[PDB]
Amino acid sequence: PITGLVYDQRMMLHHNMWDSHHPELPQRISRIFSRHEELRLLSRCHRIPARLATEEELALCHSSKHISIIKSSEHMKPRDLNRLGDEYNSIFISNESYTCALLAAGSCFNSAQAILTGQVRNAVAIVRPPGHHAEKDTACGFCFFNTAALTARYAQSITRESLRVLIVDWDVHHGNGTQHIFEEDDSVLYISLHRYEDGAFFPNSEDANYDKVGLGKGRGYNVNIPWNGGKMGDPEYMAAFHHLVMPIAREFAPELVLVSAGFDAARGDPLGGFQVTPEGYAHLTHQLMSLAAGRVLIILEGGYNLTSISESMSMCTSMLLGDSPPSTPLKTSATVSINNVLRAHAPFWSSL
Ligand SMILES: COc1ccc(-c2csc(C(=O)NOCCCCCC(=O)NO)n2)cc1
Ligand SMILES: [Zn+2]
Ligand SMILES: [Zn+2]
Ligand SMILES: [Zn+2]
Ligand SMILES: [Zn+2]
Repeated sequence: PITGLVYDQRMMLHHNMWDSHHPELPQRISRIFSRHEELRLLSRCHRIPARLATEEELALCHSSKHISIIKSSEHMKPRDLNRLGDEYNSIFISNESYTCALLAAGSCFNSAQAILTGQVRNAVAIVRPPGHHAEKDTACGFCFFNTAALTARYAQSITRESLRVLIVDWDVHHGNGTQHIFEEDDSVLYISLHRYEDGAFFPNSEDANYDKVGLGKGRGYNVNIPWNGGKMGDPEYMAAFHHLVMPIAREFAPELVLVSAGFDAARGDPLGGFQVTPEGYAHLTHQLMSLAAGRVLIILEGGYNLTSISESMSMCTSMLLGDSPPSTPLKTSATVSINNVLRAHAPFWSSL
C-alpha cells in the first residue's frame, strides 16, 4: 500500500468530565475512521501503529515546565483537573488526557518515519486531541502539545536537521503555537489559512495577520492568509492555493509536507461557519501531492461537524491513494486578503 493510516481508540479516552457534550468529542476520530471503512479505504491503507511520544521527543518543542504540568494531570482528582483546565484558554483535562496527547504525537512520528523510510509514500493521522495552538510553554484551544510542530522536529531529528518541512494549516483557526515555534526558523515553512475578522476570531491575536512574515532568518517562512468577513468556501481556498500556497511551496521545495488538517472550515461546522466542501479538501490535498514527491502527512486538528469532517478527511485519504479529484467568482474580502498577502510576501518569494 502506498498510503499509511494511523488510528487508535485509546485517543478517545480524553474527555470533558463536566460537559460530556463539549464539541471536541471522542467520536470525532471514530466517526472519521468508520467513514474510512464505509468508503472502502481501510483495506487500501497500511495500518501504522500509534505509540507514545517520549518526554525527550516532547522536549523538541515544549518546555520541561509545560511537559511537567500536563503529565501531572494523570494523577489529579476531579477538582484539581477542573482548576488546571481553567488556567488556560479553552482547555478541559481528564486523567487520560496526557496519554492521549502522547499518542497523538507518537502516532504522527511513526507516520513520518513510515514516509521517510519508504514504508509508505504518504499517510493520514486520525488523532486527538489537536495540537496547533499548543505553545512551547502552554496548552491552549483544546491543544496540549504541538503535534505538527513535534512531527517536523522529529522528522529532522531522524534525517538531517536541515530537512525542509512545509506545514500547511488549513484548520479555520490560526495555529499560533506552530507559528511561534518556527517563527525564527528557515527550515520549516509555516502556511496558515484562517478566519481572522480583524482579531475578533479565536485565538483573538494580531499574530495571525498577513504582516507577520517571520523573524530573523525566519523572515518569509511564516505565511498567514487571514479571512475577514464572508463565509469563505471552495472558491476562496482554491484561489488562495493558486496564487499563494502552491507558488510559495514549490519554491521552498519541501522534502516533507505536513498538513495541519482541521475540518472546521467545512460546510456544517458550527465553530467555523465557512463552506469548504469535501471535494474542496480533495482538490487541496491533490495539489499538495505535487510537492515533496508525494511525501505528505495529513494530521487531524479541529473540525466539529461529525459528518463534515468524516466525509472531508476520507476524501483526502482517497486523493493520497491516488484517486482522481472529484468534479465561482470570489467574495471581495477574499481577493483583498490574497492581495495583501501577495504584497507582504513579495519580498521573499519570487514566484509572487
Ligand atoms: C451553535 O453554534 C455554535 C457556536 C460555537 C460553539 C462553540 C463550542 S466551544 C466554542 C469556542 O469557540 N470556544 O473557543 C475555543 C476555540 C478553540 C477551537 C479549537 C480549534 O478548532 N482549533 O483550531 N464555540 C458551538 C456551537
Ligand atoms: Zn500547525
Ligand atoms: Zn489555519
Ligand atoms: Zn518558519
Ligand atoms: Zn480549528
